[PDB]
Amino acid sequence: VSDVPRDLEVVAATPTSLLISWDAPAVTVRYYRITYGETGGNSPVQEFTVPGSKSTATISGLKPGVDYTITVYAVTGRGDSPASSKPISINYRT
Repeated sequence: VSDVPRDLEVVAATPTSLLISWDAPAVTVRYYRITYGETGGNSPVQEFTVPGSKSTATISGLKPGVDYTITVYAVTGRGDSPASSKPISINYRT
């Protein structure tokens, strides 16, 4: 049943750049929404949607040596029904 959020890990980092990768089942997923922000509360960093076509992603513009909270909102649907998914979030030091 539940199996949209999984395999979320970091492959490596680079000068002002990080590479995160998760999963994408075969169910025609409507779209994905990746949002991230450095712990602070001064202002959210950024977010971006994708047709679930990209299984990986390259994010940059962050600050090395700091806590970072990530949240992936996976929305699926068969046509237009209230098909609500199960979003998830986790904190990690990057």
